[PDB]
Amino acid sequence: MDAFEKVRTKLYEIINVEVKHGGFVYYQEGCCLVRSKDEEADNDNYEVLFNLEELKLDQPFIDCIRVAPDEKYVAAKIRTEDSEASTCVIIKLSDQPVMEASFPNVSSFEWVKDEEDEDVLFYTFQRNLRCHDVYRATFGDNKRNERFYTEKDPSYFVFLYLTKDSRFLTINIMNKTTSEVWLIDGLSPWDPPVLIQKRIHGVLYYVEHRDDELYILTNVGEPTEFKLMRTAADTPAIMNWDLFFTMKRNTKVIDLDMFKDHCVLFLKHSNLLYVNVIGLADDSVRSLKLPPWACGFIMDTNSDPKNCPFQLCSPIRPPKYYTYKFAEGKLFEETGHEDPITKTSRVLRLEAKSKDGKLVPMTVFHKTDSEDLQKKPLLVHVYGAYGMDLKMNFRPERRVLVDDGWILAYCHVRGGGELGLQWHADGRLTKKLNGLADLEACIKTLHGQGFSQPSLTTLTAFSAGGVLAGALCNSNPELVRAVTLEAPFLDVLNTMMDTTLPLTLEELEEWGNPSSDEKHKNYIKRYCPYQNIKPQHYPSIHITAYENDERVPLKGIVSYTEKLKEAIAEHAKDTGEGYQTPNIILDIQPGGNHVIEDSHKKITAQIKFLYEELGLDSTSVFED
Repeated sequence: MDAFEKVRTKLYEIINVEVKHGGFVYYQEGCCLVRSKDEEADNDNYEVLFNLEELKLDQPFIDCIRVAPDEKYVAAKIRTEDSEASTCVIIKLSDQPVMEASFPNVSSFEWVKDEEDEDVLFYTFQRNLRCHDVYRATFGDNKRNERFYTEKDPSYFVFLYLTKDSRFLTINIMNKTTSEVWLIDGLSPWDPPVLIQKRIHGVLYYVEHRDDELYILTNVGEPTEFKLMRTAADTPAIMNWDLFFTMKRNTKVIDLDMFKDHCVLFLKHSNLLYVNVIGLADDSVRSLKLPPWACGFIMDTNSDPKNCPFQLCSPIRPPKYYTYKFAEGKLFEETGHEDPITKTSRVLRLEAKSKDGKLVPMTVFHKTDSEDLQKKPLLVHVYGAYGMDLKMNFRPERRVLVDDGWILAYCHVRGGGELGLQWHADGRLTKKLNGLADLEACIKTLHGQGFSQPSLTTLTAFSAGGVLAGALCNSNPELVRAVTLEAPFLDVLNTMMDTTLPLTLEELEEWGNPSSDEKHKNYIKRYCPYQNIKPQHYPSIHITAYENDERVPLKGIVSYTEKLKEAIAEHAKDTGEGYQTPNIILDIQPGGNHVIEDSHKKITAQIKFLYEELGLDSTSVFED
């Protein structure tokens, strides 16, 4: 399971942390862990549990909260900004909440309802970035900790997960391609763990339990195909797994909600998304009727044993709440609370014809009442690397564009994982030219199909997406008028061969090692924007660069801006007489973005830059 909801959550702007357990809602209200009633009376009525200063950290916030079944203790992950370490703090919930422990560097942790009626904490951390340990901490008779597992492979992550029925605690040793799951008896955690199946290189599997039967999500036999399997808890060996549900090729399992008698499975195939309820005992398999305007889920990894809440969203419509009303027959729209985004939107799944003849899916969607004769500005998105899908979350800075007539395009080029591993195998450093072979063809297919013209075509990118952005500026700059870049990545070769002190763990497997390979010099020099900067006419650029960033060198892009200005000046000096030099802006912003306001006002700086290079008046009336 590649981008699974439990995997990606343990794999821009801050997110809230709000765990509801036992009639109380745990969160921080001013760097101070509190607990309020199930439905808050006032925004000020809450019980103070732990103040975050008592750790002497800089800008600490809650990462996740896990509550003991007895509620006698609460574990919280304290993680700060502009740092790398964290701390899992444990507070005793008595008539005077006090801290009794604080373990650092803890990745994941879960509580275990113990047969001896004692809250048992399981947690995991790395010893000198070398390998993971799993301990057991109790706080009643002060049994201290107990290492009972030690994964010895540094290349393997280790995360804990509790089955919804709390029957088993899964110790999940994981790799990008290989996994291995152990089981802790939820009815006696002190028993040694049980290995389900020794890892098999290439075989991923994730284990959920229901009623004495282990339901196992795996791609055994074929990595491109995922599938659900069952086995008895007494016989969990791989030779005892029977197929139970078959998924299409290259589907993306993005969540699995196990229930007392069925199993809900949230999937994504191509750009289409599906959810279907699978009967455990019976053969019930019904695929729910999804609305066409939806382009992505918003999952909440907390659910009751008889209802399946989920949430649909697109880059234009705010998230809409849903639930498989289990005992009934699935409700949807909460009350009548709905936005008329659908009244005029045009969510269109389209395909592009790349130069090497492969269908490239791209999602375009705009107002339908917009008269057809005129053409409105087009803003396309791209990433096409790391196997990541292009994010379809709701962005308020995009609704205001479509409301003003804009045309939005989401180009899911190769390098991403929309069409599976096959899509990600292509568009990597050895074949990144395919990423351009799709991004260029996507824009051309839009123009050929009469959507917008290069005078009104723009694009935005982000970090790794800036590679295909700057390359297109040196490949075919006649297709774009303006470009906005957010912490972009331009001189890939002058960052990698210049191996002063870059960690570069996964970047080698994505962008090949150029400092010790000839083939990893020729091909990377073909598309690296810094190496194909030729003095020509360019689109306008607005870079909202962050000074404090380790994935993006400030030198690597500040040097790109000046070299870009020297290149256009040489092209200017050649034909400097009405050439109209493009405006190139670099808005250096210090530190990671602290509040929602600064990022949402750099939004305004990006939108105003686009409306300047096109001159489309100004419609910036909106909330935040």
